Amino acid sequence: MKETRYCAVCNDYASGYHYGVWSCEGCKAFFKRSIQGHNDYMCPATNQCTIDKNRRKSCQACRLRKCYEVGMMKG
Ligand SMILES: [Zn+2]
Ligand SMILES: [Zn+2]
Repeated sequence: MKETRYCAVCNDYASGYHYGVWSCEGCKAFFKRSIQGHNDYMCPATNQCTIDKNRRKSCQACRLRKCYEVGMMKG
């Protein structure tokens, strides 16, 4: 009936629509506190790396960027 979407940013079956995408719950909060580019965000490599687990204390910038990649909006 409808393709199953998931945490467009970093997890799995999103609890539902919040930003405008089937995004996560907790990691979703990270995005709320991180919206807007202006931020001292940065990855310990800035090279390449897939974002998944939360921890909200590791690839935080790739997460954010990925969140902006998701195409969300604080809402
Ligand atoms: Zn997530
Ligand atoms: Zn990274």
